[PDB]
Amino acid sequence: ACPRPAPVPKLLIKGGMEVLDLVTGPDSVTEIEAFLNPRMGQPPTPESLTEGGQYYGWSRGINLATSDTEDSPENNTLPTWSMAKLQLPMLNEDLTCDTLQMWEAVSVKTEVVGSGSLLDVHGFNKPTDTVNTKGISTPVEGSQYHVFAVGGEPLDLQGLVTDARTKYKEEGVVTIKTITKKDMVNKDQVLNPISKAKLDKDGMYPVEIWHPDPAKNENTRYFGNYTGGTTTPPVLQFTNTLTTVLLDENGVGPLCKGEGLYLSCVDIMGWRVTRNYDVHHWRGLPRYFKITLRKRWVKNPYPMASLISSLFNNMLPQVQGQPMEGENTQVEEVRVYDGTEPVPGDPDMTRYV
Amino acid sequence: ACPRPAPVPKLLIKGGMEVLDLVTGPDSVTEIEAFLNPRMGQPPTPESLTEGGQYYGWSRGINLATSDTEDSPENNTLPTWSMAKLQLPMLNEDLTCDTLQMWEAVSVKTEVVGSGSLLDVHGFNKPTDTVNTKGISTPVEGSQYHVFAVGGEPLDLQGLVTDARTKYKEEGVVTIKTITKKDMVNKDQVLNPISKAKLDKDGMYPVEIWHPDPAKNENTRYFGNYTGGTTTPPVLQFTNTLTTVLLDENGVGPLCKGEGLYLSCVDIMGWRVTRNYDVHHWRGLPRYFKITLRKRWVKNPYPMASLISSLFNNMLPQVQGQPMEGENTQVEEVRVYDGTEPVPGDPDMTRYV
Amino acid sequence: ACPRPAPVPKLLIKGGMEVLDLVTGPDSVTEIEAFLNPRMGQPPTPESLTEGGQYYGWSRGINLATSDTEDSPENNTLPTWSMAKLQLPMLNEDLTCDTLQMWEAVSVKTEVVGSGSLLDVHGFNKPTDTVNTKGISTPVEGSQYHVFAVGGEPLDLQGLVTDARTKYKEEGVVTIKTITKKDMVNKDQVLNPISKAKLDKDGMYPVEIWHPDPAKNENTRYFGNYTGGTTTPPVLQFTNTLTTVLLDENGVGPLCKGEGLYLSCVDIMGWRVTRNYDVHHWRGLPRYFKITLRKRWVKNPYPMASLISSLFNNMLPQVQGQPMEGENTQVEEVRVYDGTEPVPGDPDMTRYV
Amino acid sequence: ACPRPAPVPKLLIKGGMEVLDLVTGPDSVTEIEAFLNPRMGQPPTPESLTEGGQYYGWSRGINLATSDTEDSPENNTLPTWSMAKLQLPMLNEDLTCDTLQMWEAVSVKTEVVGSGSLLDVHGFNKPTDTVNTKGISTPVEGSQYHVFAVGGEPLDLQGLVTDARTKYKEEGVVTIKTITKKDMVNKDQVLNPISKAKLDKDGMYPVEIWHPDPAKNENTRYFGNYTGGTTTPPVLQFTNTLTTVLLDENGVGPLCKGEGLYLSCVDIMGWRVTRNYDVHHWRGLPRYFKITLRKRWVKNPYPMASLISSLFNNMLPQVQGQPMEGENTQVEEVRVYDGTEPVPGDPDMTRYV
Amino acid sequence: ACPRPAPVPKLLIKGGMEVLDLVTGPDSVTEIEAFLNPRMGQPPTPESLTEGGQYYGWSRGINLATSDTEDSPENNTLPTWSMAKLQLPMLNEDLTCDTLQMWEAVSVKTEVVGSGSLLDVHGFNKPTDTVNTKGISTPVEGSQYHVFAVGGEPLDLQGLVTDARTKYKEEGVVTIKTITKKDMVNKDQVLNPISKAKLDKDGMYPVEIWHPDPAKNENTRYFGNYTGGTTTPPVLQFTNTLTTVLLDENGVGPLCKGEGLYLSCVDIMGWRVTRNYDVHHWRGLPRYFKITLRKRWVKNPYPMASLISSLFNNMLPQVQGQPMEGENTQVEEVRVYDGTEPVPGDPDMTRYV
Repeated sequence: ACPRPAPVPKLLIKGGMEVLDLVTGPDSVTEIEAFLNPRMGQPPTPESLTEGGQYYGWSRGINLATSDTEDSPENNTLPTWSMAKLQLPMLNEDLTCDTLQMWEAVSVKTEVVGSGSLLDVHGFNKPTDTVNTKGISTPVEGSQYHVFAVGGEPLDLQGLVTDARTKYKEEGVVTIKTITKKDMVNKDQVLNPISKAKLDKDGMYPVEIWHPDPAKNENTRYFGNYTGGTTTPPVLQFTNTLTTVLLDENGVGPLCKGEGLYLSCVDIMGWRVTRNYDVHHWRGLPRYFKITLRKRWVKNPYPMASLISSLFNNMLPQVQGQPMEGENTQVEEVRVYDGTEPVPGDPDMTRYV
Repeated sequence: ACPRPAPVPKLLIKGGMEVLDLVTGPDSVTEIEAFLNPRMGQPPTPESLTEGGQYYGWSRGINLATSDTEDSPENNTLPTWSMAKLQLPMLNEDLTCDTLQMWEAVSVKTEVVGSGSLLDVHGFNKPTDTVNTKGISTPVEGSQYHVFAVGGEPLDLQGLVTDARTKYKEEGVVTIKTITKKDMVNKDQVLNPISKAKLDKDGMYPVEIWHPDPAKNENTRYFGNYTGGTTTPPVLQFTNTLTTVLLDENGVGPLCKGEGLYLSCVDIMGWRVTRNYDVHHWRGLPRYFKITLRKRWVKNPYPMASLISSLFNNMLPQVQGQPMEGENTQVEEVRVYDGTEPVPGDPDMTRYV
Repeated sequence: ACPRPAPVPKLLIKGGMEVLDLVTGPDSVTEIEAFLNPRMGQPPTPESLTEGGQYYGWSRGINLATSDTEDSPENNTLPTWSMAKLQLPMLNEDLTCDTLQMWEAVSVKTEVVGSGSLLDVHGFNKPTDTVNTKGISTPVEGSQYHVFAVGGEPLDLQGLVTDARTKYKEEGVVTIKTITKKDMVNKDQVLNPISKAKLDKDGMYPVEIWHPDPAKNENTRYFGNYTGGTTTPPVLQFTNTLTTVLLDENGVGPLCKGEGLYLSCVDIMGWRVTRNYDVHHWRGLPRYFKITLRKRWVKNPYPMASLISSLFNNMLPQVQGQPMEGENTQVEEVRVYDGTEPVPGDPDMTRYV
Repeated sequence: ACPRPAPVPKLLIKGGMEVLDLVTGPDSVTEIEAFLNPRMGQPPTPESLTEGGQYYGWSRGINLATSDTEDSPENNTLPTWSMAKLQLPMLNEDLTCDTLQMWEAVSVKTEVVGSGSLLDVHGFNKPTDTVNTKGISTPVEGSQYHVFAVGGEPLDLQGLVTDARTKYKEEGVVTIKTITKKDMVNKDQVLNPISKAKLDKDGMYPVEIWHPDPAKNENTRYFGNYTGGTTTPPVLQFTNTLTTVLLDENGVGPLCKGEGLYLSCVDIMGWRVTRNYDVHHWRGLPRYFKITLRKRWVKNPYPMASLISSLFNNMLPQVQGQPMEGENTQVEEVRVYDGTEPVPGDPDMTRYV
Repeated sequence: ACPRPAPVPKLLIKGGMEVLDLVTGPDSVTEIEAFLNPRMGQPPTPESLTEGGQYYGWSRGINLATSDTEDSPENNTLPTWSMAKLQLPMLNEDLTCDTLQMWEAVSVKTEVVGSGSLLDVHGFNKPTDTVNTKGISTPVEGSQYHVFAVGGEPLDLQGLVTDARTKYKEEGVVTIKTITKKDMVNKDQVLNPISKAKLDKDGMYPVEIWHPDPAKNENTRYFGNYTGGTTTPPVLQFTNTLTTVLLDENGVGPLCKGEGLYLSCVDIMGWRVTRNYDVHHWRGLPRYFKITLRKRWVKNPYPMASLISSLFNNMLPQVQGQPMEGENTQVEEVRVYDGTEPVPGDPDMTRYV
């Protein structure tokens, strides 16, 4: 006769990623909490706070062009994309009748951590009263750029730039020249459907060149917002409560291909103007992700018997041949016949213009 | 006994526009993804990045008037409308009993691509500390103007201007003088119901003269917003998820007349202040459209038998006659009798004032 | 067996106002599209663009006071209210048993036309770099004021002002002195319940004196917003889709008294700073209205037999008499007896304080 | 057979407050429209517009402190609260079985009247171009403070201040020293639960000292918003349509105690910078209230027989006695026994810490 | 036959915390109203308004760094977290069959008190016209930071900072060095999962170091928002009506562990620039909480019989042993067998990569 508490979801086990090595069942729900650190310029390797004052979390500087044509942005100056991949375990397969189980990111709680740290108004920055060098060491202000993305495959990026005459270093960074082995053209200033990439690496794709692709991303939900200016005050809101839903109009949400779950982010909060000159280090704050995923039965796309084709693709030679696909293709026409239609008149009659 | 995945819409075939040459059926749904590049000033033809530094994507300059009456805005300075037309295939006709099938833009996902590229703060622009020419090369700021429009027929535009004494070039651009062959009058500064146009051309209708017509556009859904100022920081938000619905209060949405689908856009993000003088090139970013359309049965409006009238309109001469329609019309009155009403008193009694 | 299209409202006839001369029925719905031009200062009569450069659409100037007491604002400087009245036809009357049919504004789509025209950044305005007189001719900025109102009777206005010592011209404009024949008092600086008016005229009621009356307007829905400042960037949004509903908590909406429908508006977008001095012409953009109205059966208020009273009011003389209504009224008390109540005690017992 | 109009609430009688002297019934609904004028500094008594230019509606000036300790804010400088009380009539009493009828503020439509009057940009204020004293006489800008409150009893206020060393005049204004007869302490700079008051007077409680009490107000719904700064452009929106609901989570809303209904407001719109020095008069606009109330049956709280206690409280002397309530109370303990509980163990066992 | 009023929740007793010593029942609801004062710099102990002018409620000053490496922020300069704990009474226990009753914060009404006090524009602050030292004593402006949190256990905090070379005092304040006994490293500039803390103390955790932990807080609902800049005008809104709900997706809300209820807050409203130099005291306003809680039956987690283990943990010695948990653990593997599975093949087959 004692009172019954209210039913809530039962927590089997908590811990680290090794917890996922437990075969739970078909109705289990996993909540993974991770975070991503801002990689904008200074790498995290020289750990000592004496090499430069430890700009980890900040950029190294900014040095304007010396003429119209001379632009060399010095990779440790460019804020870049942060990415991470959580490898989830394997699931069931039901090959006796085609189907397969795979993870499914159902929702996400994200939050930029460390807004209050910008209330550090001591320090050796440009003062608010420069005629006497007194007052307040101006806080972080300027252009802000907040993007995050949760997906089942790496973010597809598209290349846009300001003047395409910028000469980015050819090492330690990925630019449009690294992927399209030629130079950058004027069409890279607006939209070139050939300047595409993925977000495989981390800290190498600058955010001023590579933007999330609207056409491509299908297994990825990305949200973003940009706020320009020179003294635009930062604005942040954090909350323990409100959550984003990652489902789509069919009610699916990002299915984790392979088995990984890909998180991407960039959180640029403004600048910081030093004292001797007006050097303008960037600032970026980490982003906390909490992804709620479940297990969904899908249809196995690939005819795994095709591994014999792989066998037939291994023993058969690698052929050069003559171009039958692409630009100079030598295939005149291909027509597919399926049923029995009555004898037509003009056998090719379509859009009239 | 194996588990059944969840039903989703089945994807027949994907690819380019040639995919549309497949006779699908009455319940098929098409998703077309296109993009529009910003045409504001510099045309895309001189591809070399040496003619001027390749302002493709930017305007060429801005040169203020030399007196009150002297205004010659130099067509490669004026941002203009971008438009494109996707030609969809032909559909069924059911002329045995009047009706007809035609496409119907059901929804749209749009997104301005390339916001982060405005985080290029190196380069030879006006610095943030001009007394020493040091700091940051000021980013893009200023008046912004974001409009897009999805329709079944070209956007109808209306002409408004600042001072109507501006002398626009009479070549390569479409102004109020090109359409109303006379000059511009003072009523063109507020609203002239005769300064109307369509958006047939592309890159020729400047956005400072031709605004979307509120009275006319019936088969077109257009959304827009303007934000003035001189240093107004740009603001953009992009997202993979949220979508616009193009239906109206009857639940129809733009029916693609002819068979084309017309996309129009303009995305002005601000200015760019160079160093030698304060020349003020514009900036514009491309816009990605993804239109979801379906097939609707409508009523065939035109009595196609009227082609005989066309025959009767071809053999009969072209007559001059005396004005029977318009300004100097010579038709005194026209009355239409339909039924049998009782003998009235005063046979013309209407609004009393 | 052919497919049936979807039912939509049937369009009988379209055209101009003469279309309304067709006796439609009890379930017809009318959509009237009109526009209102901004009347702020310069009247539209001197059509030539040589009298001053044709400030139609703009104000003429602004000349600050010469001392604390000397204010003469020069009517062609003051932005004023725009109003228009569409005269709808007469409807049925059912006097055999008291009732009457009259129009009813059900909804409205409004839109300020001509936002992009403020992207005219050439021209002879104050430049953005005045130390060299170079850069951009500053665009329209400043205090903005957007009001519109759809009603069945003219807008009721209330008079407020800054210092009541301003001497407005006594011709061509309507001020608080024109309506309350005495001067302006200090109570006109906050709220005087006697400084009331209507919006009968057009272009004569300045918006800095006459504000929409909250107490009075019952058959009028007015919406407005003001945004002060000196360099506040303008902000506008236009859309083909979203519509306002003019119903009230009883579900009626403005019933067109008489038969007219009254539209009122004012759209002040900022200023324009010229070059020689800092003269500050205003700017205003036209507003497009599209009102959807229907026909409602109401109760005929007036006992039309009272026309005999009008007869009795015409033959009987015009009497001076002694004041029986108003300030010095000579009516001691009036009591109305209706039924049979029991003998009361103290026959006048009400709020005790 | 004639058509029936749609049912709406029937209007018995309209007019002034004397209308309320009509015994309507149990389902009648009253709509009272009033307004409140801004009382910020200059009182309304010297009506002539020659004493100072008639700052009615404005403050008189502002004179900064002469040292850290010397603050004397000169009552006609401080904006204060506006309040008014509408005395409603008496209602039924049903003392034969305890219950009582009283009014109940069900909803409210409020609106600040006179936004457009801030478009008075002539006049003798500080010009926008001070180096030549030309341009525009700067409009009203600055800190804004909009509060209103509808209740059944006067607003309860709480005292907060900036430096508690301010010496407010001891006449014509109500400060924390007037209510707590001692001086102001440092705890008055953050929150002192003893610096409480009501809003009985009008124009005497400055808004920089007395803020609406969150703990106390139970029969009062107050809404407010503050916007600081020095040149913050004002922003106002007025509308004929949208209304506030004054009910609470039980669906009651302010029951008018006694019989009065208390309206309170303050609407500070910014400053006004004069020319000779930078004197900074405030500006305030009136607020229009329209309260919709009804009649509710409640439970009569007081045992009106207690009037005999009042008799026993009148004939019995006024005793000094020894402190039995308060700070030095001499009541050791009070225990109330109600039923029959089993013999307990430790007879006082509560929160363990 | 007399009319029945509407049912509302019955108020048993009101007063202070001693009211909670009444054994109410299982369906009682408690509403506790408290407030938290801002602890930012100057402690409340030197009560006299002569030690410095009584900065209680403000910070003491701000003194910028003297070089890149020299930062000593002087604890009475740093705004810190405010926290309080309301100790609720004990509730029932039903140990005969495992379950237990405990409080549950169901909702909260919070409000920052004292916005209007920032309309104190006299006083000895930096004037608005410094070239003559005249005008208005500039009001509070700048970076603002509003956080509050209601929980059943103290807020878990995470350490982030600007340059980790800042030397905070090692007394009277809690920094990352006080909790991680070593120094601060570069990873403390972005995110170190080891720089965690709780909010046990009050006024000792500066808000520029300790931010609410997103990963940890489970029994705590925290809301916050930051707004940077140097002259960002403050913005506040207060209301008697609207309330926050503290439930979660299971409908539980913070269960008060132990028996306490923990409130935390920080409300930084900007700065204040004095006259002699540009010293920049902070400003903070108190926050009023009103928490509505109820009594919920939960499951008693701990096997209270484990007190014998405590006995066995008291008599058994304190062992040093060899590391079996942690970094250098000497436990090779642990496997748990539960049922009878068929003989497997490769007995360890998991995620393949």
